[PDB]
Amino acid sequence: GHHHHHHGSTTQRNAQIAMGRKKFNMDPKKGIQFLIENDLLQSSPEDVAQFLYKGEGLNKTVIGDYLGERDDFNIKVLQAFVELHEFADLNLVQALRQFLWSFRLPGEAQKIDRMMEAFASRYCLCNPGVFQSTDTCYVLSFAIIMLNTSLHNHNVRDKPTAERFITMNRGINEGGDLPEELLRNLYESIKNEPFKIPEDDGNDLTYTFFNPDREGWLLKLGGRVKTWKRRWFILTDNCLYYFEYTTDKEPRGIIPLENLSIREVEDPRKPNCFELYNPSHKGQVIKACKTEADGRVVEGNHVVYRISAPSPEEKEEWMKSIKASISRDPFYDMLATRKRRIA
Ligand SMILES: O=P(O)(O)O[C@H]1[C@H](O)[C@@H](OP(=O)(O)O)[C@H](OP(=O)(O)O)[C@@H](OP(=O)(O)O)[C@H]1O
Repeated sequence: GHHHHHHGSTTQRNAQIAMGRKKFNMDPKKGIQFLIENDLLQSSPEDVAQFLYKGEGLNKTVIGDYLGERDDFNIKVLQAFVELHEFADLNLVQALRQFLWSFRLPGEAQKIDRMMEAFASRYCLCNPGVFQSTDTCYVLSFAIIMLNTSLHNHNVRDKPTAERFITMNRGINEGGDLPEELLRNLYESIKNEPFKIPEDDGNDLTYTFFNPDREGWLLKLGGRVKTWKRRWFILTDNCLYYFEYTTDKEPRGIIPLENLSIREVEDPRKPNCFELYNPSHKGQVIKACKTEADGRVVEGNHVVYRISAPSPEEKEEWMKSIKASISRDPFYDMLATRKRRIA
């Protein structure tokens, strides 16, 4: 007696949906074009952003690849993508948890930078007055990511305390300090729960963001006067600093590593030696500054800096660290630059 509906066949539409997804996961530009041509997606940056944000059956690494691109359209998609995230009334860790669920960070430094700039800008708009600049937010985001790696990756031996995390971030708020309890809250959140990463392979940027800076006591040979001195070395931002005491703010000397190279060397008396030298200008004095006993700062007089380590293992470690510093890392450098514009 009762009438019944006419139900339409859904075979072809579901097939197109599935086809579009399959295509996207192999090539995001081509999948998006297929869906648009098949009237399953609208062509605006906002519409593409909603599609990626929902991400139904979409590979999150592929989403990140597409959003990071320099194309005018992709830049617009990215901004609309970040706008679909609500960061209001969330702290920076909580906002990062949310954002990092939606895609997987690409490998290329310029792509990461575009995405994290877009995130930081959005966070600051959602939470005005928390950070004095977008730069502050961006840098702290990477401090949080590095903390996640330090705490949760077993390859990092020395786990930072809350107090280390707080002091590491001194000056980040455009020259001033962020609230102690805010930094503590961020630290505690990460300590309690690592970033949960979708489709995690165990090699995500958030788990492998290591700190390459180093410190330690070594014995160094003098310039004009050939005496060996025990000095506290710090390697950071492609420069080798050395100090009389670990507690000094004023270094005994500063050796920019730009244009230098390092080689293992035999010494008649000291074991485990290496040398900094300028490979392009043989015999040339290395640009450096140091302090004299009278308190003057003067140019260094070294053609080479010969340095003795207490073990072959430590020599190897320092050489590796110094070589890595010289070859540089584009993203480390980009962070360095933002930190300089903060200060
Ligand atoms: O301490 P004495 O025996 O007087 O000898 C000093 C030290 O070796 C200095 O090392 P440090 O600065 O670590 O104390 C060195 O400066 P460098 O740091 O430039 O190697 C001086 O080189 P010259 O200034 O080039 O002579 C050298 O005269």
